[PDB]
Amino acid sequence: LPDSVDWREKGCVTEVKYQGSCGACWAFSAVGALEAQLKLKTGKLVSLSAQNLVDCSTEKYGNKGCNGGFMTTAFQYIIDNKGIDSDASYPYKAMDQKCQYDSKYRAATCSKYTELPYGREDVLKEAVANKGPVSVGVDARHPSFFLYRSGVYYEPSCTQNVNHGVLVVGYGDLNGKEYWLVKNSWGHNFGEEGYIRMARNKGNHCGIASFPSYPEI
Ligand SMILES: OCCOc1ccccc1-c1ccc(F)c(F)c1F
Repeated sequence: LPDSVDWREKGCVTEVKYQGSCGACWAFSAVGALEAQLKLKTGKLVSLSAQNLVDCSTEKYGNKGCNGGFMTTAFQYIIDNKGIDSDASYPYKAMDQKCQYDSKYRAATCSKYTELPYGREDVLKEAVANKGPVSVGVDARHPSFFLYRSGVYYEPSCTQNVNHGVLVVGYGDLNGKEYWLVKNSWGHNFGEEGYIRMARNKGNHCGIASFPSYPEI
């Protein structure tokens, strides 16, 4: 595998989004993963509607809108629904709304998704290299997370109990520290223009490889 990957370089990552006071990280993680696949398949980079997932991938999928959800079940909704609308057509409001999905605004489909084996950072590396960005959960509870600015994030108090959905868009090494390149959804003010480099091959640090998944068109 390549020693480093950055899907931003391949034009497969949309602008960082801002979830506000709505726990829609899972929806941003899911659409991020699918956006990459849509670029790979069609050559067009298009932001997909996190709001569509918040409003429409609801109780049947075990999701709770602004109070949390699962990336995998979001993928299944997109499969079941035979599409997801673009962000432009179905914009993000940081609140729970009625389902307003319309196929005339469909910007992507999903045929399947894959869940990677628990805690296997080597398998995650392979997927990020060979498949695309991968949806993951991380333990983002610790005060240091919110205050991250640079370098490679390592928090001794981190656990594998994940609480925040994010997107792995790459990996590498910076000054001798291996990292996962993670796109967050707290706007470009967070971290490095909305990204955080998180420790890689350090014992499934912060649970980053606990629950990875990626969709396919
Ligand atoms: O904005 C993200 C907050 O997410 C919440 C909120 C409430 C209950 C659960 C979760 C939650 C936990 C883990 C994870 F990987 C998720 F993607 C995820 F949504």
